[PDB]
Amino acid sequence: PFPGSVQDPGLHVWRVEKLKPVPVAQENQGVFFSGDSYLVLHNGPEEVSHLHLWIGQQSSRDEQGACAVLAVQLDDYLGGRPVQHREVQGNESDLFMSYFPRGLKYQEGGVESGFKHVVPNEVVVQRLYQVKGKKNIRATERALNWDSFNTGDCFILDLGQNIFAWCGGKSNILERNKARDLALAIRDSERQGKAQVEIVTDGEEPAEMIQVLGPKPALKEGNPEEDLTADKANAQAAALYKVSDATGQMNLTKVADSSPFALELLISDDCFVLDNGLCGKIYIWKGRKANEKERQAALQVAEGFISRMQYAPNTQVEILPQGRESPIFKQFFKDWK
Repeated sequence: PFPGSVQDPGLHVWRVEKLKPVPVAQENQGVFFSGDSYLVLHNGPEEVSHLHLWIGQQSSRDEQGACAVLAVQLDDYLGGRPVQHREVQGNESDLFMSYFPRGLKYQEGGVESGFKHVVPNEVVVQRLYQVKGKKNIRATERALNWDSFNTGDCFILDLGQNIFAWCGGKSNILERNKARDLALAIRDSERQGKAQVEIVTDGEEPAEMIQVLGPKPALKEGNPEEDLTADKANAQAAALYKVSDATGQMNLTKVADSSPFALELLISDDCFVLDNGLCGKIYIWKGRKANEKERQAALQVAEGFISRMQYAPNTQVEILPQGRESPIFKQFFKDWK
């Protein structure tokens, strides 16, 4: 029941937690929480071994009992060779004391070391929806990428505090209004507080709309290919997301949901999460000039993906720094490699 490598040379320290002897962090040794009891084992191998039972002053009697029991669990695993001593807090032994040069530090109450103030920072999810339905209206989430837009329809860009009803040139005044409504829906209905809605016309996009999508290209006419709303897309089901706090916020944006991804999507100042969780892996690409929070966050959304979509909880989350990308990972247009 012990970390096992106890025969190894030197001094070993463990804080009896519940009934489990936890190895005391090598740095932290010499500081004893008085509410607990400890097992400190000093053996100079080609010398004698000494198992010392340190008793916290604030340690309950029987919480000491358990430690005593752990002592023998140990002494036994070492064939009785060890010499055992019951060191009380504050009245230790010259030999025990000799284990700690610097000296001894006793703590009371307080929180375990490393205790942290855990704050759930908001993450703004930028979404793009494609409005459809002459009669009854229904908007479908699309990836925030110009490949998603066409001139015949209206789209809703929910970019956090700013929401846009972008309307293609060849779209109706009607679709424009449904779009306007759905957008108002979000702002208002969907948790009111502070969000400004703006109707945008094909060609006159605002600065934000470009900071997100990038310089506008030429867009696709109306409805091409011969399938219906039957298939998700055409081929597979892998999606690419971007994680960046560049705005002082932390935003997650689906930047692609197509088959061959464009390498241009991978920006060096961010982290991305290429979700292939459906058939196996969920990669995380760490761009050279990205920060820790972005890295830490990308991990968290890869987990949020496994939950949300119900992937085998034992799906592999592979991190890949930039340049050091795995060959499989290169699920991008050609030239990736």
